[PDB]
Amino acid sequence: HHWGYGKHNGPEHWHKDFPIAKGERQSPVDIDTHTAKYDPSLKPLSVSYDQATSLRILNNGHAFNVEFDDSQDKAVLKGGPLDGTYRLIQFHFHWGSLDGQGSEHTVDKKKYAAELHLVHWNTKYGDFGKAVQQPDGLAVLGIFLKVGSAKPGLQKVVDVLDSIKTKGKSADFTNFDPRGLLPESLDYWTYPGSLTTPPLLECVTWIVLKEPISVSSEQVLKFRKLNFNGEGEPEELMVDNWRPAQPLKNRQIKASFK
Ligand SMILES: NS(=O)(=O)c1ccc(C(=O)CSc2ncccn2)cc1
Ligand SMILES: [Zn+2]
Repeated sequence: HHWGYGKHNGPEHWHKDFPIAKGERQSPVDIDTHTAKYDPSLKPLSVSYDQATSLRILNNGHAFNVEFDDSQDKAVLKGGPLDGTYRLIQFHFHWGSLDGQGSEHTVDKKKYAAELHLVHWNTKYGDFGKAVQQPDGLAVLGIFLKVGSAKPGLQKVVDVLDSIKTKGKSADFTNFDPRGLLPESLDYWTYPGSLTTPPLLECVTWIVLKEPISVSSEQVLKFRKLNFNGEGEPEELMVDNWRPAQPLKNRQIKASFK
């Protein structure tokens, strides 16, 4: 009886195995755009993905992860609200059973169809597992997806999904360029938060881009054909793998714009 996205083991249950679920800096949150403070001291975000080395894609039973070589300083995030350098380790998405829901963060209570998370760890901690034990260990770049035009840069991810349909499947996935998933503007909101799945650790500086990317209906339909179950188990479609907005508590969301 492990955690998941149901009935009986979904977000509303996670606190019993992971009591930090009711902590003081949990994510995601609703971004109330009127009460986010513009902060002129924030810097432009610096995304340097020109040497990124993707390796593999994995269905982990909750989502799929596209994983990167993070053994050298090759795909890094810095600037923005960050001190120091953060190295890309993986990206993944959260999405819905319908186009009207699927994002984790919301904007004035608006849900997007999905949300991409590019996960980076602070190099001052040497590796991901030590970084998640620190309050400034990770920086997660979150990007909303709406359904409209296709995203050509997403298609190579969509096409490999039938090879990793069920939990525990992986496939070679080299030469994937995550620059092809970025919108045109890097204007962002930022606040201190947490991983949005167990272990729910309070180690993340969240950076949420204002401008969503568009993906097609056919692209998001292929996400919804994945499965949470393993091969030879009854089919449980991988949909609605998002945690709802959590209490903001004693936190300020800052805007890099306006
Ligand atoms: N949804 S998210 O907040 O971007 C997010 C959520 C979970 C992760 C994980 O790596 C979970 S697995 C993991 N393994 C060891 C220590 C901490 N987490 C990474 C990013
Ligand atoms: Zn995530």
